[PDB]
Amino acid sequence: GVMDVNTALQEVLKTALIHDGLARGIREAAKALDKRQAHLCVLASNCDEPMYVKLVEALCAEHQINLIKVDDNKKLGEWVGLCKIDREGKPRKVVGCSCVVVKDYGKESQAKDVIEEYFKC
RNA sequence: AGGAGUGGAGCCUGCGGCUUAAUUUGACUCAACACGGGAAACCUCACCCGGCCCGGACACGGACAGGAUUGACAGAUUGAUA
Repeated sequence: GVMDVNTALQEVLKTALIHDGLARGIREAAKALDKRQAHLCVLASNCDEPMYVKLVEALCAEHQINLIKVDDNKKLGEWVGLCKIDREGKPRKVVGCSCVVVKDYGKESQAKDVIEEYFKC
C-alpha cells in the first residue's frame, strides 16, 4: 500500500545491487556523475566533513540529477549491501549513484516509480 | 682349437682425484663406470651469485568506502623497459 521514500529506497537500491549499478563511495560516484551514467544520488546526512556534502550537491546540481538526503549513513550501508555477514560489519556509505536507470534492466518495480513521483514535485 | 681383439698412440666419452662461487648426484665385483634412455649454450637444473612473484586454499578476529591494485618520469638496477 504505502510506499514512502524511506521504504522504496531500500527496494530500489537492493534491486539495483542484484543488477550492478550502485556506485558506492565518493569515488566512482563522482565518476558516474562526471561520466553522466548516473540516474539517482543518495547522500547520507550526519556527515561531519562539510566539503564532502557540499561537493556532492555541486555535482548533482550541475549534472541535473536528483538527490535523496537520508540520515544515518550506516543504514545506507545496510541498504547497499556493505554490511554483509548476516547483519554485521556495516561500513558507512554516505553517497551512492544508481547507474543504468534508477531501477535496473532486470525489473521495473513501482517502488522505482514512487521515487520519480516524489521527485517531480 | 682358433678368429677379432684391447691393455700400448691420439682423440671421444663415463668414473675417481684435484680444482672451484659452484664444478648438482644416484649407482662401486660379476649384479657401478657411451648407465639413469644422462648428446647440459638458455630451458632442462637439481649446484653457485644476484633479483622479482605468491600461484600463503579456508576459518576466526582487525582495518575498510576507501581494504587494497597497477603504474608513465627522474633516481636506482650496486644486470633489465623489475
